[PDB]
Amino acid sequence: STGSATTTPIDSLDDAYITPVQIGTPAQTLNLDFDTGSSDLWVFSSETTASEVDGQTIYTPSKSTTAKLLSGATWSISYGDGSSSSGDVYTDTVSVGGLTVTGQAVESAKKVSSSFTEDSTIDGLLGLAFSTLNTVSPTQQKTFFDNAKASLDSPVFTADLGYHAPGTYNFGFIDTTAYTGSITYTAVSTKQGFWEWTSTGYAVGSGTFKSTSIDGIADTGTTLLYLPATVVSAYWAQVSGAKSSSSVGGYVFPCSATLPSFTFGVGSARIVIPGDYIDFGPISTGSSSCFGGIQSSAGIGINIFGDVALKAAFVVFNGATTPTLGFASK
Repeated sequence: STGSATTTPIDSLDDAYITPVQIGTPAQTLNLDFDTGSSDLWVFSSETTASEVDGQTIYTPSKSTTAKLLSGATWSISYGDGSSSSGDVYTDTVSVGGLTVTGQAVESAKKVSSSFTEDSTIDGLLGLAFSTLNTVSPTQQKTFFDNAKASLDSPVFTADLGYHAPGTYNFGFIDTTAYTGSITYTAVSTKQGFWEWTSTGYAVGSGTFKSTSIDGIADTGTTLLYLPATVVSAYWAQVSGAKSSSSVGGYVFPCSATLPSFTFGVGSARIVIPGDYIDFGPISTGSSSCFGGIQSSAGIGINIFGDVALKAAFVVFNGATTPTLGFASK
């Protein structure tokens, strides 16, 4: 089997991407944030505290003939941005782009933090990291990809995120028309439950490439590119007037600037992030100070290849017995 679904930016900055997902019988379609940095599929629901729901589409398990309470199971998650959610669990039929999993754990939110309430466009998350990170207790549950894996033509999914445009998540096959050149594959460590890999270095603009190992995760659920402070400083030094602002919470730059590209290494191959991808616009409406798309990972504890990086590539998440990651230009 295979599946193929379009993923759409939630706003003009590509702050995140939503992908339609069918849950239950008859289908209830919710727009979920596919997140290769976590492993829970959770939704706004008929059980979510009413004051915490504001415009989202909810899953109502009582209206699904295939929904079954997973008795005794609860979940609770916190993300890197300080947001959180928790609730109980149903199993139900879940389909993405024509690919159907029966008995998928659908984690129903009873509580969500304000960040989620405030974002009307995201109805929940669909985790695509390794199932070892799944928070369901007392019986840990499998991700959608984990459940689908054995049935897939090939045990892979791909992320093809657009810049200010829709893109595609495919399951079970590699679309050879979707990228240029060849795909370069690189080793993955699953020891922390992430799609963790080592970049071979970087360049700033037309500068010379610096060979240096940068361990990080491929995370579709993080907006920006978070790299070591040395690397980030080297980038922003090439932008007149750019500075790290403690009050704003990162590097800002004059909105009148032209940003240089940023290149990262995948083995001997190179992925170029155009300068425009690194512009996240005025820090506040009408401001001439713009927020940067490359930020320091210091104090996160891990480097994160988020959407800024990933949308510059066609990315293969290879879930073979020994997982790997592939990157191609496009």
